Amino acid sequence: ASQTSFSFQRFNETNLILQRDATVSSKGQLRLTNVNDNGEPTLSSLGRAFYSAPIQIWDNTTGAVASFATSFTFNIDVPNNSGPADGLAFVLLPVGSQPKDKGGLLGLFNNYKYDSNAHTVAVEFDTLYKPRHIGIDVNSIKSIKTTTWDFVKGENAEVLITYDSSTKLLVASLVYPSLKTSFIVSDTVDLKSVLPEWVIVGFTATTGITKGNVETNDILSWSFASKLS
Amino acid sequence: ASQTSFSFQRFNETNLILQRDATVSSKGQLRLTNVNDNGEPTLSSLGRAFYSAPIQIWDNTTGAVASFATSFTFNIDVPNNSGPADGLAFVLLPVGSQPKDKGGLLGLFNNYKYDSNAHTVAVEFDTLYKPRHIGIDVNSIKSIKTTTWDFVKGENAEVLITYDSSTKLLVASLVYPSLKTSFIVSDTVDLKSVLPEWVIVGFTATTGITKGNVETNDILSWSFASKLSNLANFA
Amino acid sequence: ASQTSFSFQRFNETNLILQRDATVSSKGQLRLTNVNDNGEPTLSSLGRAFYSAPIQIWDNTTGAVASFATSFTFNIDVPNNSGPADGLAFVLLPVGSQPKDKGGLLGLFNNYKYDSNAHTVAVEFDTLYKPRHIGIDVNSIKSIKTTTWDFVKGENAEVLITYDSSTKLLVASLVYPSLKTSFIVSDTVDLKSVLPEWVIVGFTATTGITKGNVETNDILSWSFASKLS
Amino acid sequence: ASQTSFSFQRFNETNLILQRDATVSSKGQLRLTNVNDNGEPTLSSLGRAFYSAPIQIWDNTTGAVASFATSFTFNIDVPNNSGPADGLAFVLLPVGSQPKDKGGLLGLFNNYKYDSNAHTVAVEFDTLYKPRHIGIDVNSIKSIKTTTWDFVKGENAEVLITYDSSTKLLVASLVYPSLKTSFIVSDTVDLKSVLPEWVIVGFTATTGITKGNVETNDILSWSFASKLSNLANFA
Ligand SMILES: *[C@@H]1O[C@H](CO)[C@@H](O)[C@H](O)[C@H]1NC(C)=O
Ligand SMILES: *[C@@H]1O[C@H](CO)[C@@H](O)[C@H](O)[C@H]1NC(C)=O
Ligand SMILES: *[C@@H]1O[C@H](CO)[C@@H](O)[C@H](O)[C@H]1NC(C)=O
Ligand SMILES: *[C@@H]1O[C@H](CO)[C@@H](O)[C@H](O)[C@H]1NC(C)=O
Ligand SMILES: [Br-]
Ligand SMILES: [Br-]
Ligand SMILES: [Br-]
Ligand SMILES: [Br-]
Ligand SMILES: [Br-]
Ligand SMILES: [Br-]
Ligand SMILES: [Br-]
Ligand SMILES: [Br-]
Ligand SMILES: [Br-]
Ligand SMILES: [Br-]
Ligand SMILES: [Br-]
Ligand SMILES: [Br-]
Ligand SMILES: [Br-]
Ligand SMILES: [Br-]
Ligand SMILES: [Br-]
Ligand SMILES: [Br-]
Ligand SMILES: [Br-]
Ligand SMILES: [Br-]
Ligand SMILES: [Br-]
Ligand SMILES: [Br-]
Ligand SMILES: [Br-]
Ligand SMILES: [Br-]
Ligand SMILES: [Br-]
Ligand SMILES: [Br-]
Ligand SMILES: [Br-]
Ligand SMILES: [Br-]
Ligand SMILES: [Br-]
Ligand SMILES: [Br-]
Ligand SMILES: [Br-]
Ligand SMILES: [Br-]
Ligand SMILES: [Br-]
Ligand SMILES: [Br-]
Ligand SMILES: [Br-]
Ligand SMILES: [Br-]
Ligand SMILES: [Br-]
Ligand SMILES: [Br-]
Ligand SMILES: [Br-]
Ligand SMILES: [Br-]
Repeated sequence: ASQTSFSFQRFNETNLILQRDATVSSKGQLRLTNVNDNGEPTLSSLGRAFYSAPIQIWDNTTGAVASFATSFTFNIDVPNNSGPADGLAFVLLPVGSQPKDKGGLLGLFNNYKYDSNAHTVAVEFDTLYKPRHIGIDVNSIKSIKTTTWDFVKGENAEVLITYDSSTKLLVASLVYPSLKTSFIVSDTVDLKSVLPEWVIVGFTATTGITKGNVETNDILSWSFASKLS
Repeated sequence: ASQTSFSFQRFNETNLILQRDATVSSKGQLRLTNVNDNGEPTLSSLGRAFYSAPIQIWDNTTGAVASFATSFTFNIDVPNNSGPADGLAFVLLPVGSQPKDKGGLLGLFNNYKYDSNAHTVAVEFDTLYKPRHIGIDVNSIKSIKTTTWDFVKGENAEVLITYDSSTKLLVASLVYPSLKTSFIVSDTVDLKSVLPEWVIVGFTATTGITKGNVETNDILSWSFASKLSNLANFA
Repeated sequence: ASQTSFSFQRFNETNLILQRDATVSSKGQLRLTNVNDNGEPTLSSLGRAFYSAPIQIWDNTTGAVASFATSFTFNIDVPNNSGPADGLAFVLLPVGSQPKDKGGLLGLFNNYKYDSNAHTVAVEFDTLYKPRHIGIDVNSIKSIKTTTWDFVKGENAEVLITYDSSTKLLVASLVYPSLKTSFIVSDTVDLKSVLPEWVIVGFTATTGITKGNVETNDILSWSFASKLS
Repeated sequence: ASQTSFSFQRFNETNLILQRDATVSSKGQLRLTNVNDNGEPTLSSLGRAFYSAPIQIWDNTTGAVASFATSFTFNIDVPNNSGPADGLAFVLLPVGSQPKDKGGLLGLFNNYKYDSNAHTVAVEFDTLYKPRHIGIDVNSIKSIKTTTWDFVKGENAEVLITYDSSTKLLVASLVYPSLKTSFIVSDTVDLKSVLPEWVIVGFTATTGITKGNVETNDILSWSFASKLSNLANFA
């Protein structure tokens, strides 16, 4: 009864809600976090980017809950002498949601505990070394579930995140095409009890806070779909 | 390079840009023009509604022009002892476009003259009686092409509008599922020379201005898809 | 619970069920009816072409009925001195369905009456002059509903046919891009009472039987989709 | 230029090519290997099932290579006092491909050696214990790459396999929705140099050959899409 779908290989401001350092470069890359004119990634960067149309995630009258999927290509690069930090995340957030905290909290949470009012589901790619990991975030930066991630700088990473409303299972996977490595994490998420009926979808990324802990957080392409019975 | 598509059988304020008298009823109907609590449509009404995400329909860098398609179900009803006016339209408009003049101008134009700066492509369902018609509007309310439309009050109408950027052909069709009647009109439109690179997509409708010329202009469901470098998949 | 979808801008034998004169040319056009080496369309030609996978149209256990849509581009050309005949049709037919009669019966019917066992729904583009028309065919070549069609030779025609299982309305439209003319016809069809649960979809075309009544019947591209709850 | 996609939550003989022990139960489950009427899976079973329409995955004229994606839910169950064997696989095979050897060879190969003429790309779920694994097979049962798979009997498994022809990267993943466990493996495959222009897509599965190594190999639902010149839309 409701469907939404979009796909961009080249980003443009016009149908995005850009928050903070998120820009679309002249080459149409969604640079979530800031890169200076020298071409260097800057510390303490936070960017979020959302599709301009909200998505219905469930309907209280029917009790129906949406399924959804998103894929994107990201490039996280780290200059020599630096380590990576902090990562990026794909997020579903309430309509009108504004960025939260930088660094390890990814513009998503304001603390390291459970927060039922966060109404946040996220899959984060945590470049901060608990080893580097992909985490499923349900109302918490403390992933209810993680998997080790062998992060490699400068290599495009392709992500797929799916949520099945019937099983309630959220699945996130990352692949490095050029390195042919891959990582996956899955856990159940009751969206109905976590998210509002309508959400915005997109990204959030942060760079490290301390020198030598920095990265680019570029989304090179993005696709999203959701279906609500 | 770019794809957008959405589909709603029940509307909601949340992902729409509603303009003027356009409302979403508690039944989830998109009522483009005003209906009073006594259930009657009111005169001098205009409403518009758009999907909230802008659609890219071309880029000058590559010279690619988008193809697109939309379908919707509408209900135009007329109170007893009234005639219908004025119609509704599906439109592609510059991002940020706002309602224009009432009545015969359909919220799309300010005059009856050709206007190159309108950057307007619209498919109009004209209920004002030149017989009642569906018209393709390019930068004018004087449709560049029309077909007769045997309008019938209170009957759900299913519309499909498609544009193929290769042929520059715009096609609009209306069917009354319960009367089994159908109408179609087509003409080339050079979107690239008419519309800006990005557009909003949605509807506009007006009621008549003099007593006994009025109608509901309800949209019951809506789908849209566009691709910038497949209608079957779409309907 | 069931979906099927395909789209080809260039045909290939490999995923088609070609019946009779239907060929795929070296340029990947689906030539439903025969064209000789001289480049002339031949009389008494019949071709049908179907997608190789059957499509479920309804389910007797649920009583659910599929919606479906198809679009295609066709080019019907007529040599000088000839008139056009007979047309082509998009069809839904029982799985394993074999061509019926040539000429005015379009490879679809064996008579000009109602036949409940035909289990055939068709939209025909009748080039035979009742003026030339698009017709909706439900178990009969005698369209339950027609609309005048100003046929023009050599001009690509773009067709869309949709069936909505909720209203039961079948709609067929034709447009000539280069001429910007268009035609449409709609009527209700109870598929459940007409078609088997599974069907094959595709085309049928015929050329005239008598000299000076001939045409090419080329499908240049084709898309189909169907959904069954 | 070409797109194909289908999706079934309930299977039916009608649009499938079923091979060997593969059946569709009255509940509409795709049972790739044999289950007796006492409900128990039997030894030395092999079954395959394919979508009936061939898929174009490249053309040499233009040098375009298809991208594709498939998802499916499977259930591998083991009787008490048995271990599992041998697994199931999703496969792309030449049009007309037929089942190969049983057991560890999964109906995909005849030997344990590399075979360039196999024109086989497969993602295998190996239940035979080298720990139980998911493996990418290119012209060999000796997976060019594997990952450990913590197989659990009787639990529905959701698989997703994708191929991107730009990167030549094949990715396969399995999740157990009720155990919340998940596994993934990826490697480049040059489809163009491995597979023919057209392929059939579907599944293969085998049970063990010695007593106490057996399993069900049920597919409960399946989706496939391919494009020859969008995973999100697909799942
Ligand atoms: C985005 O679209 C606008 C047209 O509205 C264009 O001028 C601009 O170049 C585009 N940006 C990118 C990064 O392509
Ligand atoms: C629209 O969604 C909101 C939740 O944001 C809900 O409260 C409201 O009932 C919906 N409107 C309709 C007409 O269903
Ligand atoms: C169809 O596909 C085959 C490859 O199996 C190819 O050899 C042939 O040229 C193709 N036909 C057309 C008309 O493109
Ligand atoms: C498959 O479809 C046929 C109709 O062709 C039907 O009789 C049968 O019940 C279906 N099979 C299943 C398992 O639902
Ligand atoms: Br931009
Ligand atoms: Br929505
Ligand atoms: Br860098
Ligand atoms: Br590093
Ligand atoms: Br921090
Ligand atoms: Br971990
Ligand atoms: Br809400
Ligand atoms: Br840090
Ligand atoms: Br993407
Ligand atoms: Br609302
Ligand atoms: Br406004
Ligand atoms: Br207003
Ligand atoms: Br009236
Ligand atoms: Br304006
Ligand atoms: Br004027
Ligand atoms: Br007229
Ligand atoms: Br613009
Ligand atoms: Br008036
Ligand atoms: Br609609
Ligand atoms: Br061929
Ligand atoms: Br089907
Ligand atoms: Br000719
Ligand atoms: Br002629
Ligand atoms: Br005849
Ligand atoms: Br007629
Ligand atoms: Br049947
Ligand atoms: Br004749
Ligand atoms: Br087409
Ligand atoms: Br069956
Ligand atoms: Br076989
Ligand atoms: Br057999
Ligand atoms: Br076991
Ligand atoms: Br073989
Ligand atoms: Br061997
Ligand atoms: Br391993
Ligand atoms: Br081939
Ligand atoms: Br064994
Ligand atoms: Br599936």
